[PDB]
Amino acid sequence: GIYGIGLDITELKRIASMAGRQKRFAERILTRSELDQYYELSEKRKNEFLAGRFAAKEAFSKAFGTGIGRQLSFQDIEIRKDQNGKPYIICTKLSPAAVHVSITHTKEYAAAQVVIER
Amino acid sequence: GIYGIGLDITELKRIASMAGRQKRFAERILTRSELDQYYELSEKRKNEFLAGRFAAKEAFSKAFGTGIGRQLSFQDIEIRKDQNGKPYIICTKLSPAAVHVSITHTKEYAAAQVVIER
Amino acid sequence: GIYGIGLDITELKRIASMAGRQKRFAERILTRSELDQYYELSEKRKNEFLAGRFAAKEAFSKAFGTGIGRQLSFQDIEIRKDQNGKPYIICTKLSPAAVHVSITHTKEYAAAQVVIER
Ligand SMILES: CC(C)(COP(=O)(O)OP(=O)(O)OC[C@H]1O[C@@H](n2cnc3c(N)ncnc32)[C@H](O)[C@@H]1OP(=O)(O)O)[C@@H](O)C(=O)NCCC(=O)NCCS
Ligand SMILES: CC(C)(COP(=O)(O)OP(=O)(O)OC[C@H]1O[C@@H](n2cnc3c(N)ncnc32)[C@H](O)[C@@H]1OP(=O)(O)O)[C@@H](O)C(=O)NCCC(=O)NCCS
Ligand SMILES: CC(C)(COP(=O)(O)OP(=O)(O)OC[C@H]1O[C@@H](n2cnc3c(N)ncnc32)[C@H](O)[C@@H]1OP(=O)(O)O)[C@@H](O)C(=O)NCCC(=O)NCCS
Ligand SMILES: [Ca+2]
Ligand SMILES: [Ca+2]
Ligand SMILES: [Ca+2]
Ligand SMILES: [Ca+2]
Ligand SMILES: [Cl-]
Ligand SMILES: [Cl-]
Ligand SMILES: [Cl-]
Repeated sequence: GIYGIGLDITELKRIASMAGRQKRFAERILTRSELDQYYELSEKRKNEFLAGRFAAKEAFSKAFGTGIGRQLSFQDIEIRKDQNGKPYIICTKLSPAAVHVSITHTKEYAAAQVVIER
Repeated sequence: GIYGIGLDITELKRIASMAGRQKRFAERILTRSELDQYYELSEKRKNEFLAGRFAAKEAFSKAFGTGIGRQLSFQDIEIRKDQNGKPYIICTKLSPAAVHVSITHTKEYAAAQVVIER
Repeated sequence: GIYGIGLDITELKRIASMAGRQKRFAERILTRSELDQYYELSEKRKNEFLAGRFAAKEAFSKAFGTGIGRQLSFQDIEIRKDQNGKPYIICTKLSPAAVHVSITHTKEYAAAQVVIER
């Protein structure tokens, strides 16, 4: 069955502001594997990539049932992708299984949803 | 398996307008348990809370397969939350089981999604 | 279980622009059955209908795992609806089973989500 679901719509301007005020904001949100992908992008694409991963992790934290905080850090969640470019999540604290995720972008937002199966 | 899924993105300004034109709009959308939580909020938070519950119930009505109308009222759906703050839905007309739901907020919208299992 | 999930938020203005620049844009995105429904709408409703179907098909392509391209065309996906107005998807290339979908509209967007079961 389904353990939990999560949805999030993140504001591009907020992510850009936090990145502009905190020199290491991206390192706070992304894992090393995620950063390897992030570092190759333009200033604009970096913001969209980061906002989408931020939305995916907040959505995951809702499906997990705790939100981001004492029980779950942004660093405990990793978005990976298969050979076709389809994203999926790995949260070792949960299990080794792939968790369902989908991301979408607009002019002002980066949105994502997650479904964790039993 | 999955009985149905539902998604909704509600406009904060529309909800605020309806609440401003109808003195009992919140009572139309929310159950007594939901209102107990609503009454404790500021004018601004009330609007966001109400818009999110409205989105969650419209999303539920889509997963249910009928929409809001003759077969389903906003009063037949209740959003509850566990000790961690995770929301879930109860629709007695359907079954006593918890229905999956997730909510997210932006500057102009309150959005939600629902998944009803078999 | 779940084979895949997909989410998409499409910009109404972009869809209107493509339809204004390409005389056969609707025919590119919609199947014959979908067009039969589209042709009956006003200019404004046509745009909203088309944007919602576009979002639903992009969401489906993400759940399918390939995106829209060489392995999947907009024409391979069809949104149908039951007697209550609830939409569902049929992708013959996948299987004859109904695929879960939900659509929602705002002032500037048409959004959709999809869940494909095993
Ligand atoms: C849940 C979380 C991930 C997102 O909260 P947010 O950004 O404030 O708000 P969102 O609008 O995206 O989500 C709001 C909703 O989460 C849902 N929620 C709250 N706790 C939850 C939990 N434990 N499980 C699932 N959903 C939960 C609620 O329904 C709530 O909306 P509501 O108050 O109208 O019912 C929160 O734990 C959080 O922000 N974590 C801290 C991270 C942080 O401070 N980051 C700074 C940048 S590095
Ligand atoms: C489905 C419902 C919940 C939401 O409709 P809405 O606000 O007009 O529109 P939304 O943009 O959020 O959703 C539109 C979509 O619902 C989906 N829909 C319609 N009937 C449906 C049903 N029975 N089951 C599942 N989905 C359905 C459709 O795909 C439709 O978009 P489309 O016409 O492009 O295919 C509708 O039944 C409703 O508005 N109920 C009446 C409530 C009301 O009048 N409230 C006033 C405030 S108190
Ligand atoms: C995936 C697709 C459907 C949508 O992509 P898009 O419009 O460019 O962008 P969206 O913002 O909606 O989706 C972006 C996300 O798709 C997800 N994605 C990419 N490939 C994917 C795949 N194979 N399976 C599932 N998800 C995938 C990604 O996470 C990506 O965001 P990210 O780069 O931050 O990780 C793409 O295949 C596409 O646009 N198809 C071509 C259709 C076209 O050119 N149409 C013109 C109009 S007729
Ligand atoms: Ca958020
Ligand atoms: Ca709605
Ligand atoms: Ca906007
Ligand atoms: Ca898209
Ligand atoms: Cl945000
Ligand atoms: Cl609305
Ligand atoms: Cl778009």
